Amino acid sequence: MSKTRVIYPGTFDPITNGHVDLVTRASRMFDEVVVAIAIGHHKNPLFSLEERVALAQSSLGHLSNVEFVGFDGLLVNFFKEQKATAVLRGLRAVSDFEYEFQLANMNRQLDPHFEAVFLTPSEQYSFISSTLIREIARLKGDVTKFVPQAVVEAFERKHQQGW
Amino acid sequence: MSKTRVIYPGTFDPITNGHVDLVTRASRMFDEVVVAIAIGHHKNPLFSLEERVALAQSSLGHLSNVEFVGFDGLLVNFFKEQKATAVLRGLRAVSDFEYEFQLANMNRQLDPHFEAVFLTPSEQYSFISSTLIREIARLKGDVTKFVPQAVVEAFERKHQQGW
Amino acid sequence: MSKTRVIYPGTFDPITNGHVDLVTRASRMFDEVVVAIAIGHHKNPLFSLEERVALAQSSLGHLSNVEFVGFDGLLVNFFKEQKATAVLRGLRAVSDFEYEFQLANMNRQLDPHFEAVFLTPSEQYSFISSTLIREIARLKGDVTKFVPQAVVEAFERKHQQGW
Ligand SMILES: [Cl-]
Ligand SMILES: [Cl-]
Ligand SMILES: [Cl-]
Ligand SMILES: [Cl-]
Ligand SMILES: [Cl-]
Ligand SMILES: [Cl-]
Repeated sequence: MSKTRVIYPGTFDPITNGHVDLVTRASRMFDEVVVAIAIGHHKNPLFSLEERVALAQSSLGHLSNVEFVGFDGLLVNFFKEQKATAVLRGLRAVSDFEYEFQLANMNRQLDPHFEAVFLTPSEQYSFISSTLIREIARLKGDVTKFVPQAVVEAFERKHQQGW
Repeated sequence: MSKTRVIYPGTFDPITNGHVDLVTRASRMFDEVVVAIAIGHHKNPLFSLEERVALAQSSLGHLSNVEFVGFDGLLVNFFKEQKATAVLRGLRAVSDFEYEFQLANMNRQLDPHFEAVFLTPSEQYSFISSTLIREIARLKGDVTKFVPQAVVEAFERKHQQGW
Repeated sequence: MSKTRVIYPGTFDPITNGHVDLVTRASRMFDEVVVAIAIGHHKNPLFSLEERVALAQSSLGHLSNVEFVGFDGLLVNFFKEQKATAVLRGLRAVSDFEYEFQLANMNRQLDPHFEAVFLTPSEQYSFISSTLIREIARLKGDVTKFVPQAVVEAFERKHQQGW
């Protein structure tokens, strides 16, 4: 045995109902889940690290075995620092599957202890992505069905402060 | 019954022989076809709205049941304003199919009356895209086989005025 | 018969163990192989033409039937200038396959003598791409397993001179 610790890395820009489903599903199967929010220096997110962590803590903080940490650099160095059992990713489409397969094999070559496990989304979240949500919010669409209420309000406060 | 009205949205940057085939095929199956040319503010097309509408009217104006309108904003708001029966898209490749499936489901959640129908291109236009045509024209290739003659001339006049 | 001459075009930014495998495999099947390094004006490579040719000559110059040339413009014009039998490409993933199929058909329409042959990588290089190697090197990862030693050193000298 040992305590199991899975990292769920992502930009979470912002967190969606799909991410919440995956982290809830993962929190039942592993002892510790780490929502790892990739800072994105030369990468350019709409929401800051602080907004993204806060939105994630607001949707998932009710789960006792879930932590929230920002990271940058090589996912495999973060994996080693965190003493993780595995990385978790969701697979929504064929393009995700092919990229994820390539990355899992590259990461296994950089660190032979590396491991990646995948979840498939429930069909009610299969069409939701952060990118599409950003696009709908920008064009003044209602994203309430796809994201937690706190994210809806953050899109309004992003508007109010400019946008 | 009722009059049927399908929207064919696209950047049409520029219109190709493939788009002409799709709109001709659609004009036989529905009472009204709307060639909906997405303006592309924060999106950056090579040809202006005016050039794109004109090139489209020159290739398709001979069809009595086809209209040409520029739009911006949420495709579902345009769908509602236009009182459309459905959106039409072509599916050339697997990547188109997966994106289109995701968008149709997202749009159905924003508007339950939304509908998307798809056409597959004839094999003689299956390899043609606006993006590839732009690339060939930029590098001084002959695009005559892939686009109407008016688009060929517009590439020459884009050159002459700089390029 | 006739002497056979295949072009292997790419950005080779930088050359990887995967490219070396493909060119070695091709050099056994055709009389002449041309490693054709696309300059990339409005395209933006990390390594210059000179660095890329040099890195390629260092990994592949031991093969007597392999030449190294920079090119820009239309691949079909380069194909005609070089009097080539065919273009060679590797196919790593489904997305490569669909793009390559589209390009082969477009190029056949621009030049009916055009021809494209494809190789599948050995599984030990199936997960390696230039883009991923760039990402790992930027974040200070070790790329030694994926690229020739000369490329490793070039990443160090790219660092030292800034980065
Ligand atoms: Cl994203
Ligand atoms: Cl974006
Ligand atoms: Cl386009
Ligand atoms: Cl472009
Ligand atoms: Cl590249
Ligand atoms: Cl890059």
